[PDB]
Amino acid sequence: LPFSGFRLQKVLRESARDKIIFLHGKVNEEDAVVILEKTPFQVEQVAQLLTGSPELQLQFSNDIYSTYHLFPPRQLNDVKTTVVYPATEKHLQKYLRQDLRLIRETGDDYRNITLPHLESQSLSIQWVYNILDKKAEADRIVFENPDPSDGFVLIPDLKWNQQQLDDLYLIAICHRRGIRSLRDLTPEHLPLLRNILHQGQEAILQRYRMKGDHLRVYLHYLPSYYHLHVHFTALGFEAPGSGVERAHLLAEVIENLECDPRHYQQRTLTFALRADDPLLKLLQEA
Amino acid sequence: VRLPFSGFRLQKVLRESARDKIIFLHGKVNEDAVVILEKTPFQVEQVAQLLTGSPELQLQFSNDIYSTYHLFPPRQLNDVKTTVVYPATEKHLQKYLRQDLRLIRETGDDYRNITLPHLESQSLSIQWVYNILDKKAEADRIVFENPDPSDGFVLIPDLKWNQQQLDDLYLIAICHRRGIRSLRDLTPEHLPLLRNILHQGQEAILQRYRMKGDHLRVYLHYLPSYYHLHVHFTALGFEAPGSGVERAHLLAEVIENLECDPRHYQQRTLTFALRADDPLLKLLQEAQQ
Ligand SMILES: Nc1nc(N)c2c(OCC3CCN(Cc4ccccc4F)CC3)cccc2n1
Repeated sequence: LPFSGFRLQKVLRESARDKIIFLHGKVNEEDAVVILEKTPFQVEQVAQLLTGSPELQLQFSNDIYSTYHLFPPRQLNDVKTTVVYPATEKHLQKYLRQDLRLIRETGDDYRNITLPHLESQSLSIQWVYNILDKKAEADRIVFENPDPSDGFVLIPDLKWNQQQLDDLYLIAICHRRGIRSLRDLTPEHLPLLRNILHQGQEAILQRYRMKGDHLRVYLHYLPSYYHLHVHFTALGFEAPGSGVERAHLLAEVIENLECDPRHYQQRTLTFALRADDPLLKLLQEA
Repeated sequence: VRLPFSGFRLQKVLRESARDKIIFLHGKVNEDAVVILEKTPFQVEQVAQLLTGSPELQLQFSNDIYSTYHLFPPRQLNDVKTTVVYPATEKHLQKYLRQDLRLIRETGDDYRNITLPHLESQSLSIQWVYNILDKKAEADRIVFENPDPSDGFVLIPDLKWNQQQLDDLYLIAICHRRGIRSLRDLTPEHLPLLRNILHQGQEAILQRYRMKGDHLRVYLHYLPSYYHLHVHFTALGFEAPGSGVERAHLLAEVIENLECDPRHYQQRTLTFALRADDPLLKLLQEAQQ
């Protein structure tokens, strides 16, 4: 660990459905957030285990049904662990359990209300520029188009432990700066968006043997961070923000802009916002 | 100590969720066993004390203030809930099976040339829908009705929603008008029907279950499970199957699509997933190569 002596302060969030926990702890006594998530199963190793001597412990039995506790060997026990240190107050609110509300943001709303709210915020995306500038994660890059205007870096997302294809998850981060979200897209960006889609899919084919009809390829709105990026996920993975209230398919985004240059300037977008988000109030009053 | 069979040989992964950390395995033994494995929730006290005391971490990568690891915790954190069905009837295998899907981008032309003729090659009875609409069956289940034959609908709960909690709220709106198979048939003629579903459907859920519209995901499926126009009202906190961008279409945006673009659902390419063994997939692929 990059610190010593974690002291619990608050379980920020806890999900039995996702088997994931978000903890705020004090260290070096400085705030840190530790995220722990049980990992996906490896089917061949589990099968191999079931045909041997697995450590089982019968909970109950009812004729054809029986429920056990299983304690696999060390290799099958991997827990996905993410540390954010030093953590800011942003991070402590961000990962907290809150209730979401749906909101329909018109094209006027965006430029008059949402954009000025975003522009009033001082956001950190140094991790994004570290990837682009080859300061971090240089040799994790699966593909890069180095053109400053229409180029991008395709790289595994932090969520993905990379140990199985079932939850395959890569992000494409564009080299061009100042494109914050889906709202900023015009026909100017068609060649970049097309590069991401078609070059992103070929790289994933060549690297992972995953065909394009196996990929759900989308952007988030609202995004979690404001530097345009596209998510490449296995269709069988119920991936983060893949619901219709957040995910916008790249193929569709390209075609929307081809039919109507002002699409993402003019059209109402629908998305979820946290109850304690000041943006939610500002949109509700306008 | 031991399982009730020998030689567990994997036949098929019936189901897997990477998000839920669950796998349903079909194995031959010795003769059909289903082993269902689910990783368990975290116990906070065990994590908290592990993290103060000599944890076995291994770095995946770091960047700035972020770092990810592989943690191999001690025994108490490693419990995997393991359910065995043995023997497994075909009914078991079929209820745990979801075939893997493939994406297809159907053009307006593909729908006319390929998908619609395939649909008309099949006979699928929707009589159960008409029996609800005509009040011969499930009249006691209807929560709201606009009885108008052109612009009206029926609001009925999902059959898996017991109405014991608002968390998994799920109702369905079925229109009185017949002949609207799917999204592909929608025109500005149906806008009064569609605004009634959205606005009256939301108002009736507010009044009955005390849930506001900004708590509701209101959407159509394409492809639909049955070809008589219907809409899903779910709680936002309920990420129910079918609400993925690749199947779901928000009713609000469908209304507005047709408001500024009359022939959208006849002209535009729609994206959906088909089961790998679905003969409609084959046709569409062959017609696109
Ligand atoms: N390749 C790669 N990919 C990433 N996504 C990286 C990274 O991401 C930071 C976080 C920022 C927040 N989220 C999503 C999120 C999850 C829970 C709660 C709120 C959220 F916004 C996305 C991941 C941070 C640092 C390095 C990263 N490297």
